[PDB]
Amino acid sequence: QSACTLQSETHPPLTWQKCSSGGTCTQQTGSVVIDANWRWTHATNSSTNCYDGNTWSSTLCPDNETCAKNCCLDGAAYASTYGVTTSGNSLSIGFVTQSAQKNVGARLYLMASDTTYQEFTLLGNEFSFDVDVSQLPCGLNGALYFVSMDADGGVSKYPTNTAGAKYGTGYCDSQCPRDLKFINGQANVEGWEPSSNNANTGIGGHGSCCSEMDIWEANSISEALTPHPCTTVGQEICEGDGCGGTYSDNRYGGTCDPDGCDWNPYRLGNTSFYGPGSSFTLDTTKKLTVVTQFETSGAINRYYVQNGVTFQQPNAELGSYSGNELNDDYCTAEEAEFGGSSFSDKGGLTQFKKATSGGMVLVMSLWDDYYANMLWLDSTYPTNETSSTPGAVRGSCSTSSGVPAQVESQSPNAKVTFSNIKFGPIGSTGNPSG
Ligand SMILES: OC[C@H]1O[C@@H](O[C@H]2[C@H](O)[C@@H](O)[C@H](O)O[C@@H]2CO)[C@H](O)[C@@H](O)[C@@H]1O
Ligand SMILES: *[C@@H]1O[C@H](CO)[C@@H](O)[C@H](O)[C@H]1NC(C)=O
Ligand SMILES: *[C@@H]1O[C@H](CO)[C@@H](O)[C@H](O)[C@H]1NC(C)=O
Ligand SMILES: [Sm+3]
Ligand SMILES: [Sm+3]
Ligand SMILES: [Sm+3]
Ligand SMILES: [Sm+3]
Ligand SMILES: [Sm+3]
Repeated sequence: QSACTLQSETHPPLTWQKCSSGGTCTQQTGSVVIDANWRWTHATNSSTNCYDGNTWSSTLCPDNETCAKNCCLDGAAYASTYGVTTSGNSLSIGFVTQSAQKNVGARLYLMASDTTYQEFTLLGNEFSFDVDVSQLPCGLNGALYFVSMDADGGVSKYPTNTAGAKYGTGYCDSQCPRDLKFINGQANVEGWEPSSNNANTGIGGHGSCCSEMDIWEANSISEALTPHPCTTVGQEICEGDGCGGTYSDNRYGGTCDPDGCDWNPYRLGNTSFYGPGSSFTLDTTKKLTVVTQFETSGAINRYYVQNGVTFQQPNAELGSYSGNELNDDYCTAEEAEFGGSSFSDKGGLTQFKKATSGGMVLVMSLWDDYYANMLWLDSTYPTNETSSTPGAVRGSCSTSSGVPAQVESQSPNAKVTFSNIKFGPIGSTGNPSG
């Protein structure tokens, strides 16, 4: 696609900190951009939509190449249309925002400049942030994660995409998502089928795969930390049922691991660590700090801070594994106790190091789950298992929570607020800011 300026594109600002082993932290100026899919797509020369509800214009947009020549992405009104505001080092994202239409959720990327995403090399370093999940009920997911996207959004490889990172192009993740309207400089109309349960989406014939590190998927009830390796580390288009991922016949038939090796403390047996109120170690009615370290072995360490007290990730006994680090040993024990081989099939933590040792782009989003209602995160899943099944129970939510029309209409003011991002060498992010 190309870019149109009927609505100007101005990225909300957001400050973060770059920390140093020398004891100091230095303020960086970034901005956030919304993903291209949320944007208005219309004709280059006019105002006729190329896309509406969940179908494409037969006239403007009869194939993938032509439709890219005829269509463009416009600017976005972050606050009034998409419920996205920033203030200082803080970013809020609202759930349902009513304007001319009803917008649900947002996915945003941190930017280095007007035209380029900020690339973070995770391996050897740590990422810290603060989050308020108090306004996230059952069924929602305020996510902060990284993906192996190209810094320029695809522009230098696919010259039919002149819009680029400024308009949020280039997304990929380990689900090899096929709901994207534009992939690799072309549209995704060759093959489209509308969603039945969703007025606004559908599934195209192409998907966009890459490595994904889910630092934080959470609401007020449950949280999880999950790396997802792929056989090909960075962004890469896939075709149809062979994409794999959530909406293909065989979830496991693609290049990426859609399950991951997740660590959810409640799932592992600690039902009093994370939750609403002061009967939980971490009280999700209040702001908390989350620190994540990418050890050079490929292991991942986690600790939290709330109201000045530091808590390490809780210990887990899981098969033969005992500890509190997401390593090799834990991943292997998880497969053996909870089932699965997707994670080690696609290379395990070793293959995941190739992602973390190159650049990854920071993503922050809020979403609801048209496929499984977020039950995999905060409830019993699958829905007909009971706690005598290992790892079935992931949170205390009811088995009928999370249906998207339900929560869209009963908690439209849900919001997530992320703030105070700090990034630098291991052990540096507890340094004072400045
Ligand atoms: O694809 C939806 C969701 O699935 C998550 O993997 C689940 C998986 O759905 C289920 O088969 C298994 O029993 O539990 C895992 C781990 O929670 C995946 O982790 C999510 O990222 C994905 O969004
Ligand atoms: C859960 O976590 C806390 C904090 O680590 C710990 O003191 C407590 O014993 C844990 N409970 C269980 C049942 O593992
Ligand atoms: C839940 O239903 C699934 C259906 O696939 C079945 O395999 C599983 O054994 C059931 N578990 C219980 C405890 O009924
Ligand atoms: Sm391919
Ligand atoms: Sm360690
Ligand atoms: Sm080992
Ligand atoms: Sm066992
Ligand atoms: Sm195997």
